[PDB]
Amino acid sequence: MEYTQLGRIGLKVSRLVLGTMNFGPTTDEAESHAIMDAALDAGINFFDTANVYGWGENKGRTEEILGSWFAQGGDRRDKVVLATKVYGNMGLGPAWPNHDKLSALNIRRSVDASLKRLGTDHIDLYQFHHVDRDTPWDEIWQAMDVLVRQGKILYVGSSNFAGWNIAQANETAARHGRLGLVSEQCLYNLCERRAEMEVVPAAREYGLGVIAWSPLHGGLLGGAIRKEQEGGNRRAASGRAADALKDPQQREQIQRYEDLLDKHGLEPGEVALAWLLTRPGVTGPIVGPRTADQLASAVRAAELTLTDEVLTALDEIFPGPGPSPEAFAW
Amino acid sequence: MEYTQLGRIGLKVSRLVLGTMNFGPTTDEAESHAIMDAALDAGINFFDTANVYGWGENKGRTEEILGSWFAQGGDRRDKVVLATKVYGNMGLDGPAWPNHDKLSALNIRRSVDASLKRLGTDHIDLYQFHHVDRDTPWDEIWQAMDVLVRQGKILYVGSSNFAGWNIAQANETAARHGRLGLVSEQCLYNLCERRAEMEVVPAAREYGLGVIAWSPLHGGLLGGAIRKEQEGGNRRAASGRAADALKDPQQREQIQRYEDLLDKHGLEPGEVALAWLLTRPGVTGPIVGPRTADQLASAVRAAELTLTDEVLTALDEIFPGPGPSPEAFAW
Amino acid sequence: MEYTQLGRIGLKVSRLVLGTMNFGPTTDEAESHAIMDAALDAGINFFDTANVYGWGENKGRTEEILGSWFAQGGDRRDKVVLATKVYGNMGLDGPAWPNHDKLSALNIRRSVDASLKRLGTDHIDLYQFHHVDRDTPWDEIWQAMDVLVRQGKILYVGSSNFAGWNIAQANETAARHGRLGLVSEQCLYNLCERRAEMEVVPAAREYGLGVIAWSPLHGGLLGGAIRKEQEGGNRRAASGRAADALKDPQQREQIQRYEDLLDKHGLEPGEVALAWLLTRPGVTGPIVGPRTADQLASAVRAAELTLTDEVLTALDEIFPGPGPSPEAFAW
Amino acid sequence: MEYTQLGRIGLKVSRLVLGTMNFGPTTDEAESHAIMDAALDAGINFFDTANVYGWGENKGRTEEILGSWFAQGGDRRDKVVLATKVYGNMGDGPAWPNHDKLSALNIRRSVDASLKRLGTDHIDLYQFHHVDRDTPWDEIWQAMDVLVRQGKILYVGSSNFAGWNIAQANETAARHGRLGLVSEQCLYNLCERRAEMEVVPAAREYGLGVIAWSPLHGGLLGGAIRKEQEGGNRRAASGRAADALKDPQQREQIQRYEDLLDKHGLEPGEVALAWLLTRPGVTGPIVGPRTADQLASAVRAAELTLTDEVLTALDEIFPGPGPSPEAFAW
Ligand SMILES: NC(=O)C1=CN([C@@H]2O[C@H](COP(=O)(O)OP(=O)(O)OC[C@H]3O[C@@H](n4cnc5c(N)ncnc54)[C@H](OP(=O)(O)O)[C@@H]3O)[C@@H](O)[C@H]2O)C=CC1
Ligand SMILES: NC(=O)C1=CN([C@@H]2O[C@H](COP(=O)(O)OP(=O)(O)OC[C@H]3O[C@@H](n4cnc5c(N)ncnc54)[C@H](OP(=O)(O)O)[C@@H]3O)[C@@H](O)[C@H]2O)C=CC1
Ligand SMILES: NC(=O)C1=CN([C@@H]2O[C@H](COP(=O)(O)OP(=O)(O)OC[C@H]3O[C@@H](n4cnc5c(N)ncnc54)[C@H](OP(=O)(O)O)[C@@H]3O)[C@@H](O)[C@H]2O)C=CC1
Ligand SMILES: NC(=O)C1=CN([C@@H]2O[C@H](COP(=O)(O)OP(=O)(O)OC[C@H]3O[C@@H](n4cnc5c(N)ncnc54)[C@H](OP(=O)(O)O)[C@@H]3O)[C@@H](O)[C@H]2O)C=CC1
Ligand SMILES: NC(=O)C1=CN([C@@H]2O[C@H](COP(=O)(O)OP(=O)(O)OC[C@H]3O[C@@H](n4cnc5c(N)ncnc54)[C@H](OP(=O)(O)O)[C@@H]3O)[C@@H](O)[C@H]2O)C=CC1
Ligand SMILES: NC(=O)C1=CN([C@@H]2O[C@H](COP(=O)(O)OP(=O)(O)OC[C@H]3O[C@@H](n4cnc5c(N)ncnc54)[C@H](OP(=O)(O)O)[C@@H]3O)[C@@H](O)[C@H]2O)C=CC1
Ligand SMILES: NC(=O)C1=CN([C@@H]2O[C@H](COP(=O)(O)OP(=O)(O)OC[C@H]3O[C@@H](n4cnc5c(N)ncnc54)[C@H](OP(=O)(O)O)[C@@H]3O)[C@@H](O)[C@H]2O)C=CC1
Ligand SMILES: NC(=O)C1=CN([C@@H]2O[C@H](COP(=O)(O)OP(=O)(O)OC[C@H]3O[C@@H](n4cnc5c(N)ncnc54)[C@H](OP(=O)(O)O)[C@@H]3O)[C@@H](O)[C@H]2O)C=CC1
Repeated sequence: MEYTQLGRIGLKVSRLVLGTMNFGPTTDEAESHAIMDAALDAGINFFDTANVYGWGENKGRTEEILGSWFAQGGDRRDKVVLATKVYGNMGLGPAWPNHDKLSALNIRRSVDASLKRLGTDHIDLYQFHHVDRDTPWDEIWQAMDVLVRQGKILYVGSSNFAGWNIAQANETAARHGRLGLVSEQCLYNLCERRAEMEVVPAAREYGLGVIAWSPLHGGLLGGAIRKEQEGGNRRAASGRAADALKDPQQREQIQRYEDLLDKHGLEPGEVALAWLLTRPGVTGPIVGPRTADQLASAVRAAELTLTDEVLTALDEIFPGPGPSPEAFAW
Repeated sequence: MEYTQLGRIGLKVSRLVLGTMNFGPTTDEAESHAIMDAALDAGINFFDTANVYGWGENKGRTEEILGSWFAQGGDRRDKVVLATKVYGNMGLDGPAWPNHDKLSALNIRRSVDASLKRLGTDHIDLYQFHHVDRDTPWDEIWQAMDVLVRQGKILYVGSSNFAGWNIAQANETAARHGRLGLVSEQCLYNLCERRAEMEVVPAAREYGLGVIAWSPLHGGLLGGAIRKEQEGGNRRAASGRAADALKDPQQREQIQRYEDLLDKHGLEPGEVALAWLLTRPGVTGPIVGPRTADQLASAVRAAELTLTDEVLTALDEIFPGPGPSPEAFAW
Repeated sequence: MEYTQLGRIGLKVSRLVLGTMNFGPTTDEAESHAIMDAALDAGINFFDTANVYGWGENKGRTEEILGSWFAQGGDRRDKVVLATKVYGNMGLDGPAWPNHDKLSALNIRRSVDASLKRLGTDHIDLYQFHHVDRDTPWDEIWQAMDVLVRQGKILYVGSSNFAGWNIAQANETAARHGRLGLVSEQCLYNLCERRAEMEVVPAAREYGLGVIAWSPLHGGLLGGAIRKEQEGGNRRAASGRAADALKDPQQREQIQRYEDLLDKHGLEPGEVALAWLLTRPGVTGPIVGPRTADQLASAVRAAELTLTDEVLTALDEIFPGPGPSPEAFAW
Repeated sequence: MEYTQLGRIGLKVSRLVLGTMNFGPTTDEAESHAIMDAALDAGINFFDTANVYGWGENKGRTEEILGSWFAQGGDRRDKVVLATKVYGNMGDGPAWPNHDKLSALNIRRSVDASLKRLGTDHIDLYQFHHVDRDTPWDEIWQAMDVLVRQGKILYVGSSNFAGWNIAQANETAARHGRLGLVSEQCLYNLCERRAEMEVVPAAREYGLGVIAWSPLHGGLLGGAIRKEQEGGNRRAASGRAADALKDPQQREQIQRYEDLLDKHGLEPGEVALAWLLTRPGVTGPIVGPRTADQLASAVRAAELTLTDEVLTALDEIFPGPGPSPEAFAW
């Protein structure tokens, strides 16, 4: 397993991050535990979760499933960089005021609930699930600093920010000696490359890690066409993946992709993961296995070496915009 | 004429900015001078130029045309908010001698002196970075700009062709030491190119910069370029961005739908494109690029136009925009 | 016993610092406790340890031995300035699990709780970075240290095996936000190894840090290791730094001339090495490394020694220093 | 000609810096002018001089030689990044108090005398010739900021600093908005590598350029043994080169070096220049041609590509210490 610094900070992380969103809705508790043990054995030390994971009436069950994995002992908590999230609504449409978003009030109650469900006295990387345009950064950093100085959190990260939100957050932190965002968790894969325009350039300038969520675009990139005939699609049958397959242009993009990999004898989920590991500034993908065999597939992807010929072919099927301002001006 | 504050600062500007890029290579000195006179009489107090305008062997020619305009007296200099730019290469077109382009303190020093001499004035009101320079750090840039501010050679600093995050970083760096940051960003924004909506304009609004849109007609493409296609002359639409766009069928189809839609409503295409930008949140105004006195008078009419809800939603249907990031590509 | 301030801060320490690295692997618990009783009896109030001391499968034993010493009551904890360290890997062999070594806020959090538990105390007086960690930035480091300061778990932060510029960067970073910076640097400094004079000690003096010299006998090399090679008696001087040095003919001759020189002046070689450090400008004191009670008594006599200008000049001839940079390699 | 950024700042410089110390005492004015013409023709845009160059009674002659070179028009001043120094006594022996070192008083008088000899209104890179332990950085930066605001200088650089002087200087400048040191000029070559302990690592941390002076160790690395018997006005017959040849251990090193290059068919002056160009953090060497052909030789050196065998062999003869604390502790 390959390791790297999370951006500028002293934390060392595997280049595969174990995403846990499937643990609960799609993967049951015992198989989730087995995937986590296997991730440790493979050397993955960085787990991503969220308070909202679990779905519906079971929002929080993913954190509880990690809670019960830690509670088995065997140094599991001490070996894992534990990341979770605040912002989302923990109830079932419109949230009660200040029971979502990034007000200091919601941060206080959400961290306590997450810490209770995880059965740990601290979160290593506490992440904003989304930018909240209504909460100023001096409020946010007050809230996080209270938790840092109490020992309840160590690091702060962002998710689904714009590039200028990262700049504003970390400049505001720096004014008063505070450690800023250490990482941005953004959507980035072969199908969706617009994080290249500003999010990733800004993350690189401010020395944040970049960890890519839905690195297979919700399963689209892991052989979802091939699997339509055999009914192997689960997550790839809803959400981003199903919407993309319904669109003729996007579907044919995936078709050329699966065909090209057939010619080269490569697995499509592994190529997509390995492709992110080549992108400048990307710490690594947050893999989303539903089975232990999908985790092992991800582990093999971390060792894949893509040829320049495949890389340029993938670029031709899935072009990116590159950085702003050049992406749309000159 | 409608006026507004330039973002957060005390400067008041007309919602039309006179672009001068045509003055020299496309419009001769005499028509250039009459456009500016008509612009002043219309109430336009905000002029944008650059050291490189004039093109080719005549880079600098535009600044000189503005200089001989000012030298006529008549309160012209005192009345005009004068903006020029630094970054471009001023030598032989081709690879620049090191530090004769970009935003080193060295090039800023030599460029502003040469602009002042050609403009024949002792100060520039709005000195703009023509493009982001990823290799010059902001404490170097702001040192160079502040030297000029304290000498009285410039008043305000602005940006052009920045990423939203460059705006944040520039103004956070300026604010740490009590300097006035960027006051405006000059970005490509029109009906055909809306991606400044993702992060440039949101960042500019958060930091209280003016937003002034260059090539607001996409270089002539939205000026009735199809209807006038087989016409001739020195039309800006007959080459560059507008021509290349008309040879792509998808882009060409958009313009066709647009000109047809405006026939149905009795509206001029050039005028609608300007009026449409004036409705966009955070936009100070377009930088209009008249070739002729009559195109300027037409720009002035566009600032009095009131587009209906019906035309706006139809314009959206032809030219959809992405919205802000991250919602534009994530959720 | 002579006392001095630790660099610029209000803390007063004896100029002999008790090192404990031998306590466990080389000196058993009973003799380690006797050595500590006798150090307190001689007025030594400043003890240096580390989480890794104990070796191999017994990393942590040295801290546990101090813990059981403090547990014997008698004002011991209250009387001693207790220093320990974080950075080292606590596991047996091979590369550490990620973030179970080095200076991330994550390892700092877990290392100080394990140290506090082994030491059986609610605070460490001087919490030291065992080594520079080039991968952790200072705003992360000072965040984790400031958490412990405000909780009352540490009082003071120090460095060890830093470069001079790390010292400067650390304390400049702390001072920008009203944090007390590093209060001391623990660096290798003795007759045999003098290159800390190039830049580490100068930076430490500029920033007002104490300087406490580890392996002040160069791992026993300077305590009569050649004589004891035939009489028997080398333990620590049989391995590591000292064994390597004697494997080199030029370094072995330095030691020979050293022991010859002191035979003639009637002086003990370990005592001269300690006393020489006490003369070096900026040096708070040596961290003595006694293996036995009698080696501690020897160290205490060395703190009363006075080395003549003749001896000092002879030692400088045998063991030349580089002096400060840039003069050491340039002019 | 290869160009690079001078450390972190926006200034672009040729990786060969033209040193001028020979111009006056060693190379006459006509050939000095000729060397400068050749340097500019080869694309070198970065010249180093000092107020004291000229030596003895003729301190200032080098700046005067550059002054008359600029006066021959040709876009010369506009094209050259012009660098000189302050610290040295301009009156030889014990200096009148405040007529050497870095007091605000000596800085004021030295820069005016330098600007007059150079016949220019501004110095692009004004460098401290040496650390001055008796002047504090708030006084130095006050003096330099007066010059920046009057437009008499653009950039400040250091020379013969310790690494910790660099950190203290730039931390002090950054505290109050000032651009700190942009470059450090240090003794660094195959024979003298102790800048690797702390000077160069500190420069790299603070984003300083690194330009090495006497990159052939005063001619010692330019073929000095092959040429030891020949007469003439050779730098290698005097100064530090001659002292090293009288030490047996340093002569043997040069012998092995010259012999090694005989077998590979390489020129010793060019190899040493090319070697510095491989060192991480190093902007470039400050070449010290005595003749126009020695300049052409330096230009070829910047195009040489040393092989790993040669690099390993050079490391065997000329071992470096590496960074502190590892170089002496662990
Ligand atoms: N910050 C945010 O806003 C978001 C965060 N995340 C985080 O990132 C993690 C990954 O997100 P996710 O969408 O699940 O990731 P993916 O894009 O990789 O989709 C996961 C699905 O892809 C399929 N798949 C997984 N691994 C492989 C493999 N080797 N080979 C082939 N197919 C494979 C499975 O599909 P199938 O079920 O059909 O078998 C899996 O359920 C999440 O667990 C979460 O922690 C994700 C969403 C939003
Ligand atoms: N209230 C909640 O907690 C959640 C609500 N949803 C709903 O699902 C819809 C789209 O997601 P889905 O169809 O299930 O699968 P998708 O393939 O479209 O999206 C996959 C992941 O993207 C993230 N996401 C996408 N859209 C939203 C949104 N409005 N709000 C919050 N997170 C979003 C979620 O991950 P992530 O949880 O990391 O944000 C989701 O698991 C949304 O309209 C949303 O209302 C989806 C997930 C959580
Ligand atoms: N910061 C930067 O990088 C850039 C800055 N700019 C600045 O922005 C200014 C505008 O740029 P430019 O490309 O010229 O802007 P436009 O795209 O609006 O104008 C180009 C052409 O549009 C047509 N036109 C202009 N006004 C009208 C009008 N009322 N009605 C109908 N057609 C009209 C003319 O085309 P035709 O000749 O075919 O009739 C004109 O020559 C420039 O002068 C410059 O100051 C411009 C480019 C880059
Ligand atoms: N053969 C030619 O190209 C000739 C051009 N001109 C004048 O040049 C202008 C049109 O420029 P053109 O490039 O031909 O067509 P484009 O439509 O491609 O360029 C429009 C403007 O965008 C900006 N720009 C676009 N690309 C670049 C780039 N690599 N680098 C720097 N700036 C860029 C320039 O404005 P900005 O300078 O503000 O950056 C340019 O004037 C017109 O004003 C025309 O009068 C005159 C005679 C001949
Ligand atoms: N920060 C860091 O990296 C380091 C920290 N340290 C700290 O510094 C302390 C000293 O280190 P250490 O290497 O032990 O110091 P020394 O250089 O003094 O070596 C100790 C050995 O020297 C001999 N000796 C000790 N005292 C005398 C004396 N009066 N007279 C004659 N010989 C004597 C004994 O040798 P013998 O066994 O042969 O009898 C002893 O085991 C350590 O305990 C530790 O606290 C030390 C190493 C690294
Ligand atoms: N702590 C150790 O002794 C470790 C040693 N090693 C390996 O053993 C060699 C030195 O062992 P030893 O004979 O005891 O050293 P020496 O006898 O030569 O030096 C004595 C002390 O120096 C310190 N030290 C020296 N090298 C290292 C190193 N890589 N890492 C951490 N501390 C070091 C240790 O003190 P202190 O613990 O205070 O730093 C050691 O007690 C090294 O080459 C290394 O490869 C590897 C990891 C840890
Ligand atoms: N900041 C400081 O303290 C210092 C600054 N400097 C600056 O650095 C510059 C270089 O210093 P300097 O000592 O002259 O550098 P060198 O050590 O490279 O040059 C001295 C001699 O090297 C020989 N030589 C030069 N070029 C070549 C070449 N291609 N091929 C073979 N031999 C060659 C010549 O020796 P020979 O005559 O025998 O043929 C030359 O006179 C100086 O001009 C000055 O700008 C220099 C010293 C101190
Ligand atoms: N002493 C002599 O016999 C004569 C010397 N010269 C010139 O002086 C240079 C010969 O070097 P030399 O000084 O004799 O001995 P070195 O060769 O050891 O010195 C070479 C350079 O290092 C720098 N330097 C070295 N030591 C000192 C020091 N105490 N103080 C200040 N700077 C120092 C000087 O450059 P920097 O000034 O940049 O610091 C010097 O030019 C040549 O450039 C020569 O042209 C000319 C006529 C007679």
